[PDB]
Amino acid sequence: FDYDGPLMKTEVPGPRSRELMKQLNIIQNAEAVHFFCNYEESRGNYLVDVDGNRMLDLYSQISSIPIGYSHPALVKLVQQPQNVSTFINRPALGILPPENFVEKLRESLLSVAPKGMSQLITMACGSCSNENAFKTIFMWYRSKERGQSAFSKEELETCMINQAPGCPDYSILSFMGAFHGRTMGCLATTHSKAIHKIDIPSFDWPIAPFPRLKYPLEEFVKENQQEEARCLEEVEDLIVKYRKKKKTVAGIIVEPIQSEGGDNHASDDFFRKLRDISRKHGCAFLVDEVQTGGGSTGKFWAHEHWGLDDPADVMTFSKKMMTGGFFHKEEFRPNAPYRIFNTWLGDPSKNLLLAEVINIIKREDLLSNAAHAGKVLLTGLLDLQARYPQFISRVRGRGTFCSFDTPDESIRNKLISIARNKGVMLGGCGDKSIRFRPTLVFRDHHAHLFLNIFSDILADF
Amino acid sequence: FDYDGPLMKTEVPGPRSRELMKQLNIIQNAEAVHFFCNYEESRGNYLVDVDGNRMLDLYSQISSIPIGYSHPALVKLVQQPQNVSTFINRPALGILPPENFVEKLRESLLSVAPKGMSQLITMACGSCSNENAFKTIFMWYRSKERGQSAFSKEELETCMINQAPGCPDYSILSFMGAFHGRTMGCLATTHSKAIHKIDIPSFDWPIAPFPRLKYPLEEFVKENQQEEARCLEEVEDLIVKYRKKKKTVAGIIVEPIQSEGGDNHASDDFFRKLRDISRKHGCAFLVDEVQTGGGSTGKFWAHEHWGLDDPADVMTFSKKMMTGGFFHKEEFRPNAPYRIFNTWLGDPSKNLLLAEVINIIKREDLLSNAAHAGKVLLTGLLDLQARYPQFISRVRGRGTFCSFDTPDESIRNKLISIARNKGVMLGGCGDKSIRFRPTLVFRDHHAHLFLNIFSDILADF
Ligand SMILES: *Cc1c(COP(=O)(O)O)cnc(C)c1O
Ligand SMILES: *Cc1c(COP(=O)(O)O)cnc(C)c1O
Ligand code: FES
Repeated sequence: FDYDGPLMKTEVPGPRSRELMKQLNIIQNAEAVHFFCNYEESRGNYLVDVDGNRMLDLYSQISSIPIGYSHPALVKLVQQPQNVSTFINRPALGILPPENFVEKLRESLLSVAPKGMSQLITMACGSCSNENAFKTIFMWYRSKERGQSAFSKEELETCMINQAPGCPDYSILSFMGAFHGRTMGCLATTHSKAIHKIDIPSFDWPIAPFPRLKYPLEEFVKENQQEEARCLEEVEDLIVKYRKKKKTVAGIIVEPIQSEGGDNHASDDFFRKLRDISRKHGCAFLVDEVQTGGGSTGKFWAHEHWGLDDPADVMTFSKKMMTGGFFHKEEFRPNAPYRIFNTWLGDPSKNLLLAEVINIIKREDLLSNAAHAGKVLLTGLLDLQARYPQFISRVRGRGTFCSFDTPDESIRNKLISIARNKGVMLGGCGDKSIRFRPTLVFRDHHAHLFLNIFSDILADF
Repeated sequence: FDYDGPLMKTEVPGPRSRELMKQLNIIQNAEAVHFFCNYEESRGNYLVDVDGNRMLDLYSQISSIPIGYSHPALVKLVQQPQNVSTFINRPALGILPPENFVEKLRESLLSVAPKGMSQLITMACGSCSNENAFKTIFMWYRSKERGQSAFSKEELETCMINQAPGCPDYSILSFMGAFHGRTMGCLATTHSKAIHKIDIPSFDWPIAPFPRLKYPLEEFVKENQQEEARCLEEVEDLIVKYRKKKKTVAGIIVEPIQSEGGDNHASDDFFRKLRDISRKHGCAFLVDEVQTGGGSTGKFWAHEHWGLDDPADVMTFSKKMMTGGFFHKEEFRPNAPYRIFNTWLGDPSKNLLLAEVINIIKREDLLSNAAHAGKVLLTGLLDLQARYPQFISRVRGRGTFCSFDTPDESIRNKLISIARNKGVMLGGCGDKSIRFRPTLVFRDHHAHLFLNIFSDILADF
């Protein structure tokens, strides 16, 4: 169930939004607010605001709405009397799971488990997923080092007062341009934008360059090969260097496509080799699919494109999946309870919704659709690039996970602002990139719709 | 709506629970699991398991269920067609809030705002509340230091690569026995149990002793006064010491009553003085009400017992509150957006539920009820202490937030295990304490119900 197209009544934000923004701004900093929404009237690919504006939404709540707004299948779930308890009786999942906990996982997350990962722990968001993935990894590394032995007396004592060896000085290696969340652990592995990091205490952990590809890809085969090789070499040197500082790299975290930092792509070959380096040095390979996961790249998990039997040790997710969590190998299973733990560890209401979302994704063939719609989108972007090289460059994407650069931040923001007033919600990333994160009910006719409007925008620009 | 009492059919965990536990254990470590539940049949103060056992629940999903299971007022919310969207259209609250966002906050969290705190930011759990409170504090502290000066070029550059001065070496002071969550930031301030901390990298941040009161309170007035003074002095010395190490204490975090670490209490005087020390040294005073908050101590926020006009700079909450977040003073307001941020920043569905929960707490006068029911509970515990000094000691509590010690861990676990098979869910904390976290619909007759059962348990133990 969708609308037929966008319909604008006012500039955005409109008067009602500006009123609500003023109210909210009393209680908190509200400068980030785009506008206030009428989710009750929003349907499919279209977001409706409080001023009656109806926009084609290619941002999708920062890539977190899987099958559009007010999806009728999800409506039905909420209407079912049997499901009331799930929404009002939130369990401490770690100790008192509901009867249907395992079965609902079987119909949801377990049905899309990545290769070689039999374990699953749930979490409420992307950040606690990565934080607990870090801890899982640190525990695995020490377990690997201590063998099947008991905790030492020294370790039990020192860990309580934040000291080695109880609290080891181990590191997680991350990449420039990365985004993994903003809690203090995640934040150390994030390198997206200075405003995200500044004034916050961090960790002295190794930071490697992520490949900056040159476009068009077919004119820079050798240059891109060399850029990737250079980055891989630098990763390995950092691992070695930090082993020597006694700040042993216990794991490596990477996005299959860097998002907040500017939609940075690398070849599948790059990731396969990175995974090999991880294994070579005994580093856990942690793949962050919080934003790439959920099918928009044309495969459920973006890392599937790599074609590996053993793609990773740990994989985190959230956003689109409604709930957070992480898959991992059996060998990363915590040895004892109450190490990886928190009150809620997700929410059964989200699992309830997710099971239906995955059913829709499968029955409506939405992975293939993302590849196709994404192809149409990318083709049109390439055509616009050819027509407006003064405004558009480095057009790139996989599935509907697409983007392009503009000449500077100011132009980027202006084009987003114009597009929004014209009926299209676009996202920005990095300093000067515009990104696309359509929901999985985005079809080729939506791509054409968008390409038409943006086409006129560029001619008028 | 409540049941008339507990009804046991089997040992707990029972056969169906053990079957489900086996299934879950394939996918994850499930040793923490107590049993699987039938929330659909759970009502009021009673938790029903999959084996048909119906227990008086004085643990309440680790103190997170505010007004009992399947509360009819909450049932009605879910049944309202107008509320469907709220459950299926989850917004990125930081950028695209729903029309009713401010109003729903006005009917919920803002109606219980602590004294002197006009600001509110929402979060999905206790851990991201404390993590983002830490960041809020670090941002505030550096803003004091730089004053009207802009971010330096050096700061902007170094913050991206995890280095000073961009990433300052500031600390948060915490207490032994504390529990503030398990993400890597929170974890550094947690000092609950070794198994929670071990193998995880930490921060070199100051750790002060939390007062250990001797019981009974009226026999140890001077001793307890001196213990508290000793602790306060040590806090101040740590603040001074960490200034000299250039690891400046930017804030202090404390629980009004330490929970996971062993239900440790301190006098209101102690907290007033601690707050004064915080102010004296320019440290933000961060009060963690994630577990104490929600009314069980007889006041909505436990810190209200201190009677201060200016009780804190920042106060975090979650669990009972359905959503997480933190109130704070206007002066702690972030200067720019995208510093305190994440995808979801809570969930409007939880705010919907919370507004009704708060309405119930008020109409049914549940704060006063907690004080009264808690008094009855404590009196009975004191009587059991008198009758069984060989098993019970240090009986203590505020409101229904009560506990007592047993001689050792083995006895503690055995008594909890017996109580459970007899129809009462109890919680443990620390090495050898049993704790009570009843929901807010726990009445004096539930306390008697528990007391009669536990009394029989002690009689033939
Ligand atoms: C958004 C994001 C996260 C964090 O998710 P939150 O729920 O906002 O904490 C982590 N990793 C990536 C790649 C993300 O895009
Ligand atoms: C439970 C708790 C937390 C953490 O809350 P989560 O929702 O488990 O992340 C933090 N502080 C205190 C005092 C708590 O009781
Ligand atoms: S850190 Fe994930 S819900 Fe709070």
